[PDB]
Amino acid sequence: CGVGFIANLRGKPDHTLVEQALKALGCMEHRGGCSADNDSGDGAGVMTAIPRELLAQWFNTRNLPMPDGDRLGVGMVFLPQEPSAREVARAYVEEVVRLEKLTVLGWREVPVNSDVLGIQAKNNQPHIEQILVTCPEGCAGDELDRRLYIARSIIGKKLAEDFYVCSFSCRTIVYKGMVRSIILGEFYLDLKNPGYTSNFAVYHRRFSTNTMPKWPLAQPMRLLGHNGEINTLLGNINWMAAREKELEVSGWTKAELEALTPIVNQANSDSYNLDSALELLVRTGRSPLEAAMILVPEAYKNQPALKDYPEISDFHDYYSGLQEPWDGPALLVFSDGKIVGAGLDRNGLRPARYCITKDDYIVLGSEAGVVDLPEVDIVEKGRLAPGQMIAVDLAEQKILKNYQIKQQAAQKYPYGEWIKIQRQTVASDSFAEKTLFNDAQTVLQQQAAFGYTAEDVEMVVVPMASQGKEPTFCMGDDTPLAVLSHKPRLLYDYFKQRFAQVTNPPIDPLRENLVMSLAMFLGKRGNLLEPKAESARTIKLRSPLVNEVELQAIKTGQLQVAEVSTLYDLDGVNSLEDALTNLVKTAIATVQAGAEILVLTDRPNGAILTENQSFIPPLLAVGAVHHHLIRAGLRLKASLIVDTAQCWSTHHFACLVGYGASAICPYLALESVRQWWLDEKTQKLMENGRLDRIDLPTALKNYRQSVEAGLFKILSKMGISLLASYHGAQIFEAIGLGAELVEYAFAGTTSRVGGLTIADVAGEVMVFHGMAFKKLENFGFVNYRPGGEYHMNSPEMSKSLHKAVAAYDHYELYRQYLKDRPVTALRDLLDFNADQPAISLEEVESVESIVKRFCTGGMSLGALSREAHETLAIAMNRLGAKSNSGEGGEDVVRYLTLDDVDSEGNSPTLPHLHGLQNGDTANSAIKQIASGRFGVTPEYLMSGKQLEIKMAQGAKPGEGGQLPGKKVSEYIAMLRRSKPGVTLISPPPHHDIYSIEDLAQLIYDLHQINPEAQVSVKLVAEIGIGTIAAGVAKANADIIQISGHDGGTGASPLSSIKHAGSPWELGVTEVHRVLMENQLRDRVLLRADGGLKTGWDVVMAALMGAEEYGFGSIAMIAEGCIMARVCHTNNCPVGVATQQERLRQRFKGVPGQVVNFFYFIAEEVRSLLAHLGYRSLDDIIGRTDLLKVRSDVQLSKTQNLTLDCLLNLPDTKQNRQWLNHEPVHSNGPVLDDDILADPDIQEAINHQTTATKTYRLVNTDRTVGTRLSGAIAKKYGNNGFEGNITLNFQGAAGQSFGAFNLDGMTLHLQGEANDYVGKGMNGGEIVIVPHPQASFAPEDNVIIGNTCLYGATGGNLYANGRAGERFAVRNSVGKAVIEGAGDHCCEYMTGGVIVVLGPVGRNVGAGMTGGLAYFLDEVGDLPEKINPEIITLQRITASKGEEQLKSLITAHVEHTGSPKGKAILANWSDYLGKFWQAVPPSEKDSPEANN
Ligand SMILES: Cc1cc2nc3c(=O)[nH]c(=O)nc-3n(C[C@H](O)[C@H](O)[C@H](O)COP(=O)(O)O)c2cc1C
Ligand SMILES: O=C(O)CCC(=O)C(=O)O
Ligand code: F3S
Repeated sequence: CGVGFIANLRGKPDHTLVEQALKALGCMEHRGGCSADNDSGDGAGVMTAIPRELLAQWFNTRNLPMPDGDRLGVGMVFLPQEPSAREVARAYVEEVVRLEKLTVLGWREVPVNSDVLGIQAKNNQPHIEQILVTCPEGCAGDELDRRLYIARSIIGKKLAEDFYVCSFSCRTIVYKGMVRSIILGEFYLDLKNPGYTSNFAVYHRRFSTNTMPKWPLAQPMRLLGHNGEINTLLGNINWMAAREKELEVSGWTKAELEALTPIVNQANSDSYNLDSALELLVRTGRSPLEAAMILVPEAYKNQPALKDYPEISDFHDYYSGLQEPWDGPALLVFSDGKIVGAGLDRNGLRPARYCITKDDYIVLGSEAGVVDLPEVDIVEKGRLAPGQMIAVDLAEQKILKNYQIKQQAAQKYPYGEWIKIQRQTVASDSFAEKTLFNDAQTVLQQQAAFGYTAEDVEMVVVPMASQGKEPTFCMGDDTPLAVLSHKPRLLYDYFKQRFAQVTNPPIDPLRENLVMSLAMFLGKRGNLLEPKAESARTIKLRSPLVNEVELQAIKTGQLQVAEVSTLYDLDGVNSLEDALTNLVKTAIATVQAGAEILVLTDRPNGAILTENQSFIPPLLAVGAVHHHLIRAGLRLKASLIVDTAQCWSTHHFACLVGYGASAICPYLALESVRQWWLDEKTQKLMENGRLDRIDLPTALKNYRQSVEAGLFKILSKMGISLLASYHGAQIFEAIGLGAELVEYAFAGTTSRVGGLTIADVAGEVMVFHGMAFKKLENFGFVNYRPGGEYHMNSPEMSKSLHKAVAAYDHYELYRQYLKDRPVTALRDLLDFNADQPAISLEEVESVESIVKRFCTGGMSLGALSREAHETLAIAMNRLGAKSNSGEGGEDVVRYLTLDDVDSEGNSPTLPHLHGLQNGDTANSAIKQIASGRFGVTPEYLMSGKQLEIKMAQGAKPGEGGQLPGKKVSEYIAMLRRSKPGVTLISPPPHHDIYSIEDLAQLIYDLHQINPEAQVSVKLVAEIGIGTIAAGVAKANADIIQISGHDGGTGASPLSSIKHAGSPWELGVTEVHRVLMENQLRDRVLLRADGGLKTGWDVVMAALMGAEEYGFGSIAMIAEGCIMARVCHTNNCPVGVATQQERLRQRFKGVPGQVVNFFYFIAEEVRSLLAHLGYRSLDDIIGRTDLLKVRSDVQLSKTQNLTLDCLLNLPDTKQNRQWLNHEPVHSNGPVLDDDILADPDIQEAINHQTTATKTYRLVNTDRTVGTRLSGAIAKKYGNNGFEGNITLNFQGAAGQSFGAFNLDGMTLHLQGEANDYVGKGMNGGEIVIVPHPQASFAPEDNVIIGNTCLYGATGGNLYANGRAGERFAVRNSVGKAVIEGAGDHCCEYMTGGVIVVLGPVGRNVGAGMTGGLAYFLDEVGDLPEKINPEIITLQRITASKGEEQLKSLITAHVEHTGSPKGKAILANWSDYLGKFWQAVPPSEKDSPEANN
């Protein structure tokens, strides 16, 4: 979406501002989407003041007196088209208006031109009228809008696509519709009426994830226009709804508040709910600014900018206890008709740029280019940094800046005094060291009974306590889903973590930890509407993990505490179900008796579980009491603490909090740590072979630190900062839980496959009871064991495949390893139901044809040896299929076809490979673009047939790629332009992609540089992918990859491998269905991966809607992988997943073997087609009617699954045209096409001549220069061009100006630019300066946006002005001089040189591992703004450093004329001492940092 506002402070209200708003909307068209007719819009709208001059004509025609402005209520209403229905609706509106004691003056038919609408919107269009209203008692202004708000809320009980009030106010009105931006004013005649005047406008252009427009869903809403995505919505809704029955404020009756009723509803969009909640806050006595501060609070902790504003910190300190953030990316633009303003989310994940004139005229929007004001009278160009706001007081004619706004709200009450007196904090650095139990026999028995398994303590708890981090592992989750397993599992294992992809970004829990918090508040939640001292009475925790000391301190504390047992007797009468019934009833009664904290314990009275008792699993207990308290209207009366033996992993703590726990005492987990440390084997080891750097207090501290780190990780996967927001929210998908159970304890969680009843979960806990009543059982779970859990991959299976394939049987032995499998994946429950007789094999399409659909897929050159990586590429190219350069870039030597193969199959070009032939090429057909951008060079991008944007992989979907430092050889460091020994943890998000429109921008950038390459987007299966994928299709992607939770990895957290991501069957099927239903299916080819091994797997994936098939782990096995599962270790025995030269030499593996593998699978596909009676894969894709449930399958834990999710797909027997795709989608006409068509430019490219051209630019001119870069790179590579092209531009540049710039290209821009300037720049020069007529001091003003130089591998940028956040984010070799920046300057920088001649925001140098930066700090507060994890700050001492800085500023002055640079150079000696130099420990001994 695009959004913004314009305000005329000092001039008379006019039509010009309205025209400007419509033009601004037009400049934001690329930020919105269109319906299936490619004509109707997802939404465009404007909010303005009431057009009094226009409405006067209506009063005149009627000979009616017109009331004063603050006395005339106007309702803009969408009504039914059908006349009889329209009159029932009208009568209802009038009826409620009368009930508010208001008078209906009449109705105005709104003049429209329906013939400009797209066909779907035209079909959809409501009948649009305005109701005119007054108060005969004389109410006006605030009170009138209050009564209209009440009226709106009552009328809104009958919401329909057909019956909706857009606005009802005496100050504001909204004109909106399902239109493209330039259509809005052609549809509403009022908007082009010169009599329409307004002192402000809020405009919005919508991007939706569907193709079926509904008019009420355009924006603005009543108060707010919203760009972003709420990532905690289910939680935010649940908490707010729980407030509804108890609402109380001065100035309001109980009955009026009751009329507002459902403030929030999960049926409605995030935007609708936010508008509603925010208006409730406004209309009960806050400004919209204060409302937004409470609902979407700043990350106020560790904010140096708040040093002189203690009251602002106090405000948030207070509200932190009352209201969790409605988190996720957001630019909010809103108006009262009194104030108009804007604010960002805590992380500033949407852009907001603004402009102020000499007359205090102000323009703010998603992009800077957007209103043409005389450049000469602009007095400031600014932006909103994270959490910031800006506003206008219309009556006062005043612009209000960030901290002025917040201080005024904060000073209303003595928030801090209240906290001082009322709040209790519980925290303890010490643990209890005395053991709970004395017999290790007791400890072991309790462990067994509560579900601890040998690997649980050995592979999970012990590493957490001994290392202080959760464990890393490798390869995929090879095992049956918990519901399909014959092994006992925990209720936790049925819940998969949800995560962010495309529609909102993950955040970085390490680099941007400063923005996150695990703090929690215990006790009753106060009145949100009426601030009082009482509401600060709480117990604050710094962490949800409460140790024995902290638990006792809580039990004492100032709040009423009650213990509630989760145990019950096994008396042959009690069941888990009535124990649950009793639990819930007890909890309610206990809360009714005044308990403010409930401790749900499986150790009541401090007594141990016996053989005569069982327990309610803590996740079941907490979920049940959480939801039943909600149902009882008691949820805000108390907090829940889980005191449980069944909690030890990172995933456990997250599930517990996600479903209602404020805090957890994991008493058996702590006891497990104690007993491990106090084990003579451990004590004896420490005397030599384990780190005895660990006394008991350190082991315990390490354990807790591991859990806390793991919680930050899980939150960040979804982009969530505060545990308080995660607490209500239910950021999971359940797999294998029945509807009845889900409704009882996990209401609102999707669980698409049915499954477990309450009785089934009890049966499962009883398996562990029977094991408990010498050592814990080791099940198969992490690594294959002879009698353990089944793994799809194992060494023996692997060895028979490799020998079958090297032979030219071994394959039949391999084939039966697979068929003897227990049920493992969802597809295992299905079988074929043919609708046609079998045909003969000779009729079926050839193996050569089928193999074209196969992809090997992106395994990085760091994770794999070049031997294993290149071998795959040669094999896929021989096949006419595709391989993928995962996220480590690619060696340029591979771009060329092999010429020099001898008769033994060896090539001097790639001498480490074997079994080659002269036609061969190791070029990866698919080139990957991942968040780290390591590969990412113009030549690299031109070498791809296809380009893949990797949003997530199945093994670790919330997170970035991971390459252990030991595997970063000099070779890898060269490819990646990073530092040899250094661990690469890639950013979780693309800093390029914080929304669907930002993804559309990256796809545009890729189509720009390489218009012939298809662009794919790699997603991971989870509920919500369908919606996401519809967006991706609207964003002009050519392909969508769906990856299963299943897939391999060279290194990932073990928790992520086991707990995050869903089956591909669910993903492929959901995406296929959603695309077909939106009529978007023809727009994209669908590819699938995750545990694909076999022709049968391929046929199953085909039936579910996949057209292409990816293979990772299995392809590695074909090359000799023996499933050692030490990939993350660098010790691969077989030279596949290692960089060690001497292990690489062991690599046997020839392209011919993997060729043979794929022919085997394709032959299997042919036998299956013949059986089904079809000639071709093309005939069966999406034919889910050929699937049936297998009758020979009986599940261990439950009766059956529900598989409608897989079977109920749209009919595809007859309608198959969606299989026909356009070769590659176009960007449409682009300025670079005109540049490239110019004969002088063609001459400069082809003859390497000098050329210069000059052009006017506007914000809709995106990615300029980039198509020319691609053309040069295609011909000359990155460094071959000897020509010289200078392009001069004037105006406001759109997104991605100078992306992928190369040597020989000079881009000059006079004006300003939007985000991503020089994205992936490789060479040349970009120079950005203000207009000559600009009067402001350039160094004090924004000229460039966010994420500039992202992943740059070379080049120089000179900008005479300030940048936004993440300047030089992941810079590898770019150089730049700028005059100031927002937050996170140089964030993942590994090289190059950055000079900032002005103030910078906080979090400087987070993850900066190489390169140098120089910061001019004339204030003296820079040391407070550094991220101290890696870089050191020092004054310039080395003469080489001084000369490097001086040369760059001298260049900056020559290019720019920078007045600031000139002043520095004129007084060099005075300014030198005010610079700080940022030095990572790779640069400590460089001459420019040392000596
Ligand atoms: C060794 C290894 C390294 C991988 N590295 C990447 C990476 O560079 N980028 C990426 O998108 N996926 C990466 N993945 C995931 C694969 O692209 C693919 O999605 C996965 O292997 C498919 O599942 P499968 O192994 O069961 O066939 C890697 C997988 C493994 C096996
Ligand atoms: O090589 C990289 O940087 C990422 C690869 C990765 O995370 C994986 O092996 O799954
Ligand atoms: S599992 Fe990994 S360590 Fe080697 S043998 Fe296979 S690549």
